[PDB]
Amino acid sequence: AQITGRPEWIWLALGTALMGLGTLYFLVKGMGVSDPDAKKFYAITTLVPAIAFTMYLSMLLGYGLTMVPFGGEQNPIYWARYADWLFTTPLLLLDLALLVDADQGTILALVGADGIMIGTGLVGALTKVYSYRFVWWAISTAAMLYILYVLFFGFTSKAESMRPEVASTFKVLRNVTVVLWSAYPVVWLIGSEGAGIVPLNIETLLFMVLDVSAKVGFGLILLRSRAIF
Amino acid sequence: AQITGRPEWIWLALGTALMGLGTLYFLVKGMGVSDPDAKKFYAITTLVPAIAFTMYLSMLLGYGLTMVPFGGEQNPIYWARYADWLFTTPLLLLDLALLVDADQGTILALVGADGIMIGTGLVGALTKVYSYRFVWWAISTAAMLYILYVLFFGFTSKAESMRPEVASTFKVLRNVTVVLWSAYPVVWLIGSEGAGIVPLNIETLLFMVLDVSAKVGFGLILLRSRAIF
Amino acid sequence: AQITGRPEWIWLALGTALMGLGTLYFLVKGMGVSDPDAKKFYAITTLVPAIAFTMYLSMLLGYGLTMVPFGGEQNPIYWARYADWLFTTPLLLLDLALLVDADQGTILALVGADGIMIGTGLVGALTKVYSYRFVWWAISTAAMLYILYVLFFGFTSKAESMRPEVASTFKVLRNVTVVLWSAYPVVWLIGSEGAGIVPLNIETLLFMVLDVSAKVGFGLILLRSRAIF
Ligand SMILES: CC(C)CCC[C@@H](C)CCC[C@@H](C)CCC[C@@H](C)CCOC[C@@H](COP(=O)(O)O)OCC[C@H](C)CCC[C@H](C)CCC[C@H](C)CCCC(C)C
Ligand SMILES: CC(C)CCC[C@@H](C)CCC[C@@H](C)CCC[C@@H](C)CCOC[C@@H](COP(=O)(O)O)OCC[C@H](C)CCC[C@H](C)CCC[C@H](C)CCCC(C)C
Ligand SMILES: CC(C)CCC[C@@H](C)CCC[C@@H](C)CCC[C@@H](C)CCOC[C@@H](COP(=O)(O)O)OCC[C@H](C)CCC[C@H](C)CCC[C@H](C)CCCC(C)C
Ligand SMILES: *C/C=C(C)/C=C/C=C(C)/C=C/C1=C(C)CCCC1(C)C
Ligand SMILES: *C/C=C(C)/C=C/C=C(C)/C=C/C1=C(C)CCCC1(C)C
Ligand SMILES: *C/C=C(C)/C=C/C=C(C)/C=C/C1=C(C)CCCC1(C)C
Repeated sequence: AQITGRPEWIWLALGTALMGLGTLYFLVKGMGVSDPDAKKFYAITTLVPAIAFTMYLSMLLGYGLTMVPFGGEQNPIYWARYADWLFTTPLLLLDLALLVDADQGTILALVGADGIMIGTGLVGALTKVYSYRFVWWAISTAAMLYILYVLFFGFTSKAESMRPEVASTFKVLRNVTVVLWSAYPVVWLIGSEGAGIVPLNIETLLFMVLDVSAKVGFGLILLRSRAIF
Repeated sequence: AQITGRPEWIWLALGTALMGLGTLYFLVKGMGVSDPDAKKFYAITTLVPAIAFTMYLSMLLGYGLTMVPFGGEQNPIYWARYADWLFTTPLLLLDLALLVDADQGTILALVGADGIMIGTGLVGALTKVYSYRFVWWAISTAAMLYILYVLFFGFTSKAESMRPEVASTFKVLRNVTVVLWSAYPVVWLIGSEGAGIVPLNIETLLFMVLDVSAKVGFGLILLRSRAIF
Repeated sequence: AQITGRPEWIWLALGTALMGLGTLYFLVKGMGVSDPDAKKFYAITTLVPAIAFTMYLSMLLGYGLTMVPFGGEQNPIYWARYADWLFTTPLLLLDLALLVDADQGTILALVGADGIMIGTGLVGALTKVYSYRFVWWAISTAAMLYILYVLFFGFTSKAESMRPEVASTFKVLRNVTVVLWSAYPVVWLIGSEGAGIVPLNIETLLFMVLDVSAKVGFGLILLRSRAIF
């Protein structure tokens, strides 16, 4: 890995403030909302960064960090990420499903594929045998591919049969999640959890940009449109 | 903290019997119920103490206790509480939401705010740095405040547009949960998990009275009325 | 217990392939399905073995094994089972509930009774005091009995008021789960997690036959009928 339990601190601390202020913004905003549908969109979307803040704080305060022996060392693995992402990604996926109006069957498949992507990714992070950490990465990425597939050629189709304001916001969000989401298995692979090419200092800066984007950025695009009505 | 892994035993054992008999009572009672709505109320309400019993038993049998180093010692932290409360409090919140007929958006916000209250409280209990245990307590209590706010000025409003039998049972329950619930962060703060003013022996007696009340007491008020129909 | 962290490997590895190919089969099959109801059945049913594969792999790769001191030794406890079963059994129970069209109250009772059966079984597996491991087993089995009761004299009744194709597939599935499910507490009791009569080598072969049957076998009976429409 890339030994780091203090230099990344600034990024952990900044991600804490951003997620923290991101929650605050969505909070002091859905406040007016009377429409039960928009009400659901603000609920899901506000909860995403709210969970992100607590876990980002845990990593900053040191709780979210653990040490796992693999290779020929003891590696600094921030597990709070998996704790965050486990509820955050299925919540993000529900916004997309509600927006486009997906079947209860597909929403269950997606949440299921997602829980598996995060749990499997968690087992990979905590696995002591260097070689095996890549098997789980393979299985985790495979599930993401399954998820990004229906989001693309599946939700897109169900979108075009909705009001244009809705068809387009989804278009924008769809692109943002498919692009952002696929960066995690890459950062993970080259980062301190896989082939230690990139230092934890950097891995943490990357995850931060992606997180704030995948949640607050995403939330902004959504919450600031009439598609949620 | 307040070193204790045997004197509180009587309270752990009594809370076990009470939760145990509380489940039994609700069990041999919803037995007749044919109304699918009352059927849901008995389901949720019976599951609350049923979960409470197992966790109370774990603490009595010693499993639910762990030791966390903070201050200048090794402190006896009963973590089973957080394991219990994590499912129990959202279940309790669903009874109130069903009774008053809340929006899927607000129920999601509440369960979300609640999961955060318990998890955050759990991180606070397990945190080794004395100072930080209070940050999480602050964040956990803040979420409770958010929860007790909608239960009060939110559910109350939605209650008044229901049959009077319903409007009033909620009134009673609302008061019981807002009053009881806000005692936990106080007991926690002065107890062995925070400023060790109160001994674990006592902290455990308090949590017991509050638990049995917040669940069996609460359940009795609810299940023994026609509001569940 | 029955010391084993390598001879059972072949069964762990075989259960991995079977669950793996079982998922694959259901995958390249619900592919056509346009009916949102059948769509839900394929979702739930495919997710069951998909989760089973990951956990079976964890046990094979060594991650799902831990050592618990009880009796006068350090016993090899495969905890991944409880991780698997926690989502898998409630999912299996939802197929039965959807098929027969159960009330939201009873589905909640069942999932609740089930979470308790697995968690309680998990506490029993991890408990260091030999004597106590049987208390949890008693509580876990009691919950299973509650579950198998409604599946039998409860769902059966609700089945007979459905299309005959549906009434019968449920009949078959009902029998398969009640029979298979009740074998787990027996295997557990005589296996390495309880009265070490049976060696881990064998306990693992038994759990494997039961798992593949309870999921892939079950799934086949269901997915290969028109009852899911
Ligand atoms: C720093 C931060 C990160 C700390 C973390 C705390 C955090 C864990 C708790 C917050 C939980 C949130 C993440 C949960 C998501 C909340 C969103 C879903 C809210 C969306 O809106 C849902 C509605 C539900 O009511 P209706 O059915 O009537 O429409 O909120 C009802 C709207 C209400 C009626 C209007 C007022 C709402 C405000 C926000 C609540 C009042 C604030 C409380 C009194 C706490 C005050 C703070 C303390 C310190 C005094
Ligand atoms: C000591 C205790 C704490 C041990 C803990 C065990 C515990 C974990 C398991 C219990 C799980 C419960 C907490 C789950 C909540 C249960 C409540 C929701 C029940 C509410 O009612 C729901 C209905 C569902 O059926 P319908 O759709 O037809 O209406 O129950 C159907 C009603 C049925 C049809 C009538 C009979 C119901 C009884 C209660 C079930 C029979 C009991 C079993 C045969 C076990 C017997 C005991 C063994 C030792 C012989
Ligand atoms: C070896 C294995 C065990 C690795 C484990 C990975 C695993 C964790 C991920 C799989 C998750 C699954 C368990 C989740 C269950 C999936 C089932 C519910 C699918 C049932 O069907 C649901 C529909 C939803 O779309 P509609 O609403 O339009 O009907 O699937 C939509 C049908 C789509 C539109 C048709 C094509 C579906 C295929 C299966 C998806 C394409 C495959 C991806 C491109 C990944 C390709 C593999 C990589 C290596 C190239
Ligand atoms: C707010 C957080 C978001 C949107 C996070 C998304 C995270 C992922 C898509 C993670 C994917 C992973 C893999 C595909 C394999 C390796 C491990 C993970 C967990 C990093
Ligand atoms: C049956 C159990 C009930 C109703 C429990 C309710 C528990 C709480 C409201 C706990 C609140 C907490 C805080 C507000 C902060 C400190 C930590 C907790 C978890 C004790
Ligand atoms: C796919 C897996 C299935 C269908 C598993 C079912 C498992 C059980 C019914 C387990 C039951 C247990 C008890 C009744 C008590 C002892 C512990 C358990 C968890 C083995």
